[PDB]
Amino acid sequence: KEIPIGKPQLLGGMEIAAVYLQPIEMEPEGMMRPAKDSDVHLEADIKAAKDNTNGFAEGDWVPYLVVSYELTHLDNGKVQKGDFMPMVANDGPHYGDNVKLDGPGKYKLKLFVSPPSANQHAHFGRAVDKETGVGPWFKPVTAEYEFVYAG
Amino acid sequence: EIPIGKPQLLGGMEIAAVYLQPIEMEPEGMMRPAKDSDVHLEADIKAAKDNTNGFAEGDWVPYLVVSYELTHLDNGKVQKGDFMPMVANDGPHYGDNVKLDGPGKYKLKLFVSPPSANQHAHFGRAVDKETGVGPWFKPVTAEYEFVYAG
Repeated sequence: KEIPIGKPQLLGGMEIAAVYLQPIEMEPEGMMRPAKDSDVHLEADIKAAKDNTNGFAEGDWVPYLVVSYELTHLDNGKVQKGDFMPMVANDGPHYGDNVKLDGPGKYKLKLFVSPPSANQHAHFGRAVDKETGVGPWFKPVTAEYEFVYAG
Repeated sequence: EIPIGKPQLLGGMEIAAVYLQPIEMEPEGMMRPAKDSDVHLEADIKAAKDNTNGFAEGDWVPYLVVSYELTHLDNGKVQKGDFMPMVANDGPHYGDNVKLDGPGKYKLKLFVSPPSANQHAHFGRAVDKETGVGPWFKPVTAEYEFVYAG
């Protein structure tokens, strides 16, 4: 099943956790690396925290985020980069990416999370009047997750 | 806020419509200014029970393509537009600020389509045997009527 990595972190009014699991076969296939050419599926689980100031109830998935990453193989310095895509699976939506790793050893996953105002595939608005408005979007946050990959 | 017509069970979702006063939004240039509008029109789209696209009952369904056609039935004036996804203090919704055509009876058609699933896709579907979900719903149309007081 899924392997949690690092520790969940409270940032920008959300709880940001990371896991990996087997590569996930995707439709359309061209959205991301094919599962058959990958080692793992990396996943960010991002939910609203209590007293989120952007209109999301505690435990809600936060959609339209821009989630990017740097994955470093600490044993030799190799860095691979990309974006997590939003997607739905049978346990709900998440942000993830199929990746080919660099062999067993110690890895550092660094996530960069920006609010929906930064999405350049899909515009997303925020109410700002007194009656229906919410607080300003969080400024971009980063979170790190270190783990040992076995194969 | 004033409910429009009745919620409808379509495509594995509950699709309701409401209007309220015009809303100020950021980025403001992406929606009709509140001062130039009569109402904010809102589509409330939530997953129903036993949803086949991975959503729990009551979840907001994101990344949909939602458009509308409004007809002032008194005089036949037709108006078309798109909703944009946005968040307000009661959560996310699909909305648009609209200038109407005066008091009277209106017909609202909501066109709800799934996320793109081709080379333009944002939002993917898992399809393997451990994590996969069913196919996206076929596009649906929901019809409502209401009387606008002015």
